[PDB]
Amino acid sequence: VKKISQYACQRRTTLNNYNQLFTDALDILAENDELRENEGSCLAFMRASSVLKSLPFPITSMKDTEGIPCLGDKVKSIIEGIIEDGESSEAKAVLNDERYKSFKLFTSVFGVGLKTAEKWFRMGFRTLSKIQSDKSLRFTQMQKAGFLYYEDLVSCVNRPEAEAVSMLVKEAVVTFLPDALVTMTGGFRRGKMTGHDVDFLITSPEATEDEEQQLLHKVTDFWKQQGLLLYCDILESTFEKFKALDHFQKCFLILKLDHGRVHSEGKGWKAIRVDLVMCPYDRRAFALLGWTGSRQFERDLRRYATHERKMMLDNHALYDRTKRVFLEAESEEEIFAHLGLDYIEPWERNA
DNA sequence: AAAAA
DNA sequence: TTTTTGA
DNA sequence: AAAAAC
Ligand SMILES: Nc1ccn([C@H]2CC[C@@H](COP(=O)(O)OP(=O)(O)OP(=O)(O)O)O2)c(=O)n1
Ligand SMILES: [Mg+2]
Ligand SMILES: [Mg+2]
Ligand code: NA
Repeated sequence: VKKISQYACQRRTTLNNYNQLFTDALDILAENDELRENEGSCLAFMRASSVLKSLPFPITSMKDTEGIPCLGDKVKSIIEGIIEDGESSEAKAVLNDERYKSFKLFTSVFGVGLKTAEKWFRMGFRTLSKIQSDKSLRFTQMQKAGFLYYEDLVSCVNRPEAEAVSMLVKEAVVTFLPDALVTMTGGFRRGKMTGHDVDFLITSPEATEDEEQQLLHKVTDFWKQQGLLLYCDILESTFEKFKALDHFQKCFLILKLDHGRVHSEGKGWKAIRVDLVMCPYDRRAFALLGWTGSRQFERDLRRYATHERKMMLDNHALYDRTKRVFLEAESEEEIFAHLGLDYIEPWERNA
C-alpha cells in the first residue's frame, strides 16, 4: 500500500473533501491555538486537517486512521468523538468561548489582526458597533476602509467576480506594459469557487528596471482617476538578487467592482480586496509557486526543502546548501524537479 | 500536538 | 529526553 | 513603533 507523506507537497489535495466533519473541527481547534499563541499545537491541528483533506474516502471508523501521518493521540481522540455522535465536544466548547468569538469577529475587519483583536477584547469590547462609536479609540487607514466596506469584504469573492477583476487587471496592466504576463494566483488558481481576495502576479520579459517599478503606480493612478480605487497601499520592492512578506513590489487594494462588469442590484458595485505582485522576470517561477499556495502547501514545500534536501526555498529563490549554488527555474515544474518532488498541479495544492 | 534528532 | 515546527 | 497587509 502507498504510504501517505507527512508533507502536503507530496500529497494531491483537490477541493473534494470527504472528511469535512473532521477537518471543520480540526480547523476550529487550530484557530483557537493560534489565538492562544500556542504555535506548536496550532500547527499539529493544521497538519492533521490538511492530511484528512487529501483522503479519497471518508473516515467512518478508527481503523480507517491507521498509517495516516500527522494523527497523534490527541487528534485520534477528536476523530473518535466525531465518529461517536457526529459532533466534536472540543470544537463545540471553542465555538462557545468568548475569547474565540471576539477574535473571529474583530479580525474579520480588514486592518485588524491578532494584536488589535486581543487589545480590544482585554478592553472589554464585544461588538463592532461599540468599537466604531468609541471616542477614545484611533483607527488606522486600513481599519477605516475595513469598517466602511465591511459587509462587502466579509461576503467573499465568487468566481464571476474574480473573473471580472482578472479582466480589469489584465486590461489595465497591458495598456501600460503590452508584453506583461498577468496571472491570477491564490485560491482561484487552485480552482476555488470563492476567496477572501483576488491575487495576481505580474511580470514582463522586456521591461526596464524603471518600467517594472512604475507599472503598479501607473495602473493604480489610472483606477484612482476613475474613482475605482477605494484603498491602496503600494509596498516598494526590497528585492536583493544575491539574498513576514516577500520582498517583491506589491500593492494591497480595495477596488470598486461595478455590477455591470460581473457576468453571473443595490448600490450597483462591490468592494473587492485585490493584491498585485510585480516580480523580476527571472524570479517569476518562484513568485508564482509562492503566491499560488495554499498556505499549508507552501509551509511544507519549505519544510521539505530544509529537512529532506538541505535546500532553502522562498518566493524569490531556491538555494542548495550542499552544492553552495542557487538553483534557477523558468517554471514551477523545474522547481519541483530541483526538489526531487513529483509535480503537483495547482488545483492539487489545496492542502 | 506530532515527529525527528 | 530535547528540538523543530515556513518563511 | 507596533501593527497590518500575503
Ligand atoms: N500565511 C500565508 C498566507 C499566504 N501565503 C501565500 C499562498 C497564498 C497566497 C495568497 O494569500 P491568500 O490570499 O490569503 O491565500 P488564498 O489561498 O488565495 O485564500 P483565499 O482564497 O482566502 O484568498 O500567499 C502563504 O504562503 N502563507
Ligand atoms: Mg487569495
Ligand atoms: Mg492575498
Ligand atoms: Na483582519
